[PDB]
Amino acid sequence: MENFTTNLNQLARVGGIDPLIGREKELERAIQVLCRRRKNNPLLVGESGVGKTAIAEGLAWRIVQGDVPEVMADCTIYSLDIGSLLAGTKYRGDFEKRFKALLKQLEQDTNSILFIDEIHTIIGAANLIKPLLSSGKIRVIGSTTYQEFSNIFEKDRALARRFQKIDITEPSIEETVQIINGLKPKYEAHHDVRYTAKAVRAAVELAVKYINDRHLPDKAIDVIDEAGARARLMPVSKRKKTVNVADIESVVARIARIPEKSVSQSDRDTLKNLGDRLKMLVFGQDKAIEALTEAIKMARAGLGHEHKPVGSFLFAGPTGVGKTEVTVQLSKALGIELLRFDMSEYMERHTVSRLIGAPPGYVGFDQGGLLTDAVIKHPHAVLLLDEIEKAHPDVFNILLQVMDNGTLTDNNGRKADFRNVVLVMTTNAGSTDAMEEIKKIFTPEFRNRLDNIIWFDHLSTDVIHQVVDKFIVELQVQLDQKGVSLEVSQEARNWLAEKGYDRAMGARPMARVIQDNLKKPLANELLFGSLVDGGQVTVALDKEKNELTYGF
Amino acid sequence: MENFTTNLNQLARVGGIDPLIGREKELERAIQVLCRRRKNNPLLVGESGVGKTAIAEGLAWRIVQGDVPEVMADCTIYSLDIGSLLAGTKYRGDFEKRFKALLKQLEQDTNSILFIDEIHTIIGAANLIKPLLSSGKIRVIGSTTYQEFSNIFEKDRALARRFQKIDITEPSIEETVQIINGLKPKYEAHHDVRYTAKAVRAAVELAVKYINDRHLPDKAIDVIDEAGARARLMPVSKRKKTVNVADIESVVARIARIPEKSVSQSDRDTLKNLGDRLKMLVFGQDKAIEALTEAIKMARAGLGHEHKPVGSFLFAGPTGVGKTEVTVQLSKALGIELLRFDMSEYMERHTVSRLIGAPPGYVGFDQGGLLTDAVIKHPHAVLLLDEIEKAHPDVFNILLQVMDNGTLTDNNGRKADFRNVVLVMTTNAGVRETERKSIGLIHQDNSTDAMEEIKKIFTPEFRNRLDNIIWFDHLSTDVIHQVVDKFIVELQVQLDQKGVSLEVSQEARNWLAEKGYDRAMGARPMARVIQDNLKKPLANELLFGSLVDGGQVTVALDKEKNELTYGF
Ligand SMILES: Nc1ncnc2c1ncn2[C@@H]1O[C@H](COP(=O)(O)OP(=O)(O)O)[C@@H](O)[C@H]1O
Ligand SMILES: Nc1ncnc2c1ncn2[C@@H]1O[C@H](COP(=O)(O)OP(=O)(O)O)[C@@H](O)[C@H]1O
Ligand SMILES: Nc1ncnc2c1ncn2[C@@H]1O[C@H](COP(=O)(O)OP(=O)(O)O)[C@@H](O)[C@H]1O
Repeated sequence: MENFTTNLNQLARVGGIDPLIGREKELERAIQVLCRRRKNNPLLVGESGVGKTAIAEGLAWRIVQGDVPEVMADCTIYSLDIGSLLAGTKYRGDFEKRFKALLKQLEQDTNSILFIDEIHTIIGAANLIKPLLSSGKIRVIGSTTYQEFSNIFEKDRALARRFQKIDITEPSIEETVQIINGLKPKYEAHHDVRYTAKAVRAAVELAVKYINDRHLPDKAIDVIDEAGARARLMPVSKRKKTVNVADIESVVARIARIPEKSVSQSDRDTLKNLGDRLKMLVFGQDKAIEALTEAIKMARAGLGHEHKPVGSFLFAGPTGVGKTEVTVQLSKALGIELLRFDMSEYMERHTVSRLIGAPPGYVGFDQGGLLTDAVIKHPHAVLLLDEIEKAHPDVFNILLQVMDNGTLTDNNGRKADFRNVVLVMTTNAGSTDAMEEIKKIFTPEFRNRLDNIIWFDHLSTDVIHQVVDKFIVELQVQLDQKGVSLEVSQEARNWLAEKGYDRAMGARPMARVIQDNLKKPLANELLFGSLVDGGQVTVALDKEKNELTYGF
Repeated sequence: MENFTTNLNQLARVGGIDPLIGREKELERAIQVLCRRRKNNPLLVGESGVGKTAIAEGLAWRIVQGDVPEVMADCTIYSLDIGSLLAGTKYRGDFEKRFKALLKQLEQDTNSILFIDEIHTIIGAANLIKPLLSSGKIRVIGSTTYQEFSNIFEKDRALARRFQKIDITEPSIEETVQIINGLKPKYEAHHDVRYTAKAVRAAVELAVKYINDRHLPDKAIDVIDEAGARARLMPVSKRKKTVNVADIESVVARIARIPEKSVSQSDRDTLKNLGDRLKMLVFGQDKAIEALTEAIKMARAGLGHEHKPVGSFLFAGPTGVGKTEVTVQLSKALGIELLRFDMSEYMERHTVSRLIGAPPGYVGFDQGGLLTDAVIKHPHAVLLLDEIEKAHPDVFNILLQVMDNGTLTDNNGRKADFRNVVLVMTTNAGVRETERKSIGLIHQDNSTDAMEEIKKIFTPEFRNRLDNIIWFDHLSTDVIHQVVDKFIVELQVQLDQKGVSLEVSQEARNWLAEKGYDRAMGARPMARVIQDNLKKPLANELLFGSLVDGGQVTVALDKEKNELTYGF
């Protein structure tokens, strides 16, 4: 095996192997398994990036250090390269020849162990070692995921009985702190930096909160190494080597595809003026913004509940008052995604399965869910549900279980975390009369689970003028990107506000009115070339025409 | 030896390497990745020829200029030229002994970084770089594309725990112009010609609508090279060093073989008169054509949302009135391709997955979905989705997502550009309700408005995003007469090619037109009725001795409303 495997004893004795911390229980289990006469083959069951490989390295380290029982001494752990072993054969006899050469070079040392990292690729071959590792001469250290184990193992019972499953789980928060503490000095030596304990704990907690593609002990080490690299690059500004919590938050936002610094302390600057910058983007219903921002700050302060969503908000009031506008601006401010669903399509009995997914064996199972799928895709978004009072009661039971426990289960068994989303529900139901109306239509078991009910009052005529001026200034800045100025007379604004607004529809027709009255005429003048770079658009209302006139 | 490992730092010092234009944040990412103690091997994923070698050359140059932290300020970089070590052996043992020799040589050359061009092809002598992975003390920068990345790296833990993908996107228009200007003086020296900044500007602005082979910073330079070569070679006695935008469009017409006058010399002229251009080829539906042209013009004006698609229109009304022909002539007028899909085949979600390119449902998910690859091939084309009311509601979800954001990502790390695509769907829903016979003694009882059935079929979430909803009316008697006359002249061409002349009375044309027109299918049964009423008796005569090689047949009607055949 001179060219097929790596002598891990020769490697832990020189360097590169890092000390394994907090795995005394699993190491003892692997040792106890290795002391058996027959079937002394440990199998490490875990997931990607949990430190399965670190177990074998720590075992080789304790071997070369002598921190093992004397029965376990003198053993040599070999890590084979499957690239050299399996690939490049291309014929019916070469792979078995390589395999038998490896087995013979293992036979000369009856106390040596072979460790095959990720042993699910060589198996599906496997019938060549089942009689060798059954009870005869060879002990093998296996490392697989739970999925690869439950898929390839447990089917070949002859191989399931020839291996000892060692349940490697991901370490807890404090164990991650201890592991990264033990691993700190090496990165400090490489990057010539220093990590504060506050930065360490913050990095672990932020990796848990935002980075959900890997598991704890590896993504945490990755974020510290990345912070160390960033602080080693910072001498382009000739800064100090200390790595604080700010660098950790920056690198976290860099990695989790999250807006920069939108995680811990710039959030203080945003929540300082959250209600204000909302009231500059939404007009009217300002007490609604006040209560909503109050609840948002209440949740962000760390005083909320972990087994409930960030907030369960009901937006009661007539349409066109900006509930969706409040929601989308809340999403844009906090740098979180937006999830939008309309319960108009889930009012039927059979439609409920579209959210979580059909049970196995039925149509649309491999489609998975839509709610749980989006939530797993974007765990920090704000959930928007239009017309909740239309949803079929099964959707209401789903939402009840969500608001009560803050987690959902995909039809593939995955866990959808809702503790980081803001559950926002809007209705077009709508004061005390609106409250009594809400008591009717909504079951008390649902209302009792709500965080806060937010009422949206009717839009006032000055507010309609303000929103039409908002449309006008948006069109103005859009034209300024083109380079054409625009004038709109006051009576034109009043006519647009009165014509595009309905008490029963709110400001919804305002987009259509703005478009068909302003963009069309101006688009003709601009594209056909009558109005060019340097013109100024005028808007005049004639009561004898009720139309808008213009010029160059 | 040095014939296998090339230090490009010397190339940067001797002026052989120019500084890189832009993409400095990719340099910073690569540097901080090379700074790591573990997983310190950068990987460049992206399109082929977008400046990955250029990124590495600019990074090595910056190290020469010392634009890096003090840890890698003195480090040297090496480029791997596999061909030199590979060729000249033709012996597996010699191949492997050369591999060992180069491994020992680079290990002696420690404290250096080796750049592997197209590492995806080196990994798949796969046992040549595995010594570098097992050693780990050597940093390596590679280059790969999304296809090869998804094929090799995402399934291998030994590679994932070493490499980090650097998503290199194609630069903006102005960044491409900056790169063109940076590479311009040496080519002006080589090609002995002079191009303006407006010349290369119109060059890239034309390439973006001619590019169907490779992205921006891999083709505009080739356009410039072709322009220089032609301007130096096209005239024998003249040497037109002045290379203007007319020269660029001449090269575009010379290479793409589309007439420069139809695409490059017409920027807005056909757009300003698009409506009459369509009305000239489609008989009738003038109101629908006018509405469509006004909508697409309002879109082209640019006073809207740049992310949204060019146009999203639902063509309602009975089929067989030319809505597909309207779309065909719209595609031909804009000079853009026609990407069409008959939504009758996507009534099942396991086919919607194939439409998008979801991993399950279809083999070959490395190539992505149909719609995404199609819009990638032509980011300027028109989209036709017939019978849109048949598609699965997930197609409606995707259409809502596109009409909301104007971009569709793929499960292979690619994006779809819709901001230059116009989407057109056709349906005939509700038109079946215009022929619903009432119960009363009169039972006309309606000129049905299919709008209610339309809003019933398409959820308000979807149709709320329509840029317009175009309604197509019934074809007029003159329109039906023109279309039956077109069928007639087609039959006449066929018969004269056979050698038989044909004549038809105008009354017979009116009869065929008024008989073959169905308010449910428009003029589609016209081909069939023309066939059954004309081609059958003429074929009977053509085979049974009345006419064999030549002859002439006239057509007329009786008082019984029957076709009358007149033989030789
Ligand atoms: N208890 C620990 N002590 C020291 N390092 C650890 C510990 N647990 C995990 N690590 C580190 O986290 C990383 C885990 O990588 P690894 O488990 O080998 O990947 P995979 O499980 O996918 O094969 C390693 O860098 C490892 O050193
Ligand atoms: N309070 C408001 N302030 C500013 N604009 C508003 C407001 N309410 C409605 N609008 C305008 O109406 C359009 C969207 O209305 P929407 O939020 O969908 O109504 P609703 O949430 O009640 O269904 C937008 O053009 C928005 O600008
Ligand atoms: N105004 C017209 N000008 C020319 N041909 C027409 C016209 N109206 C109908 N036709 C003929 O009837 C056909 C109707 O096609 P269409 O309604 O688009 O169905 P499809 O979905 O298969 O494209 C046209 O292809 C054309 O041959």
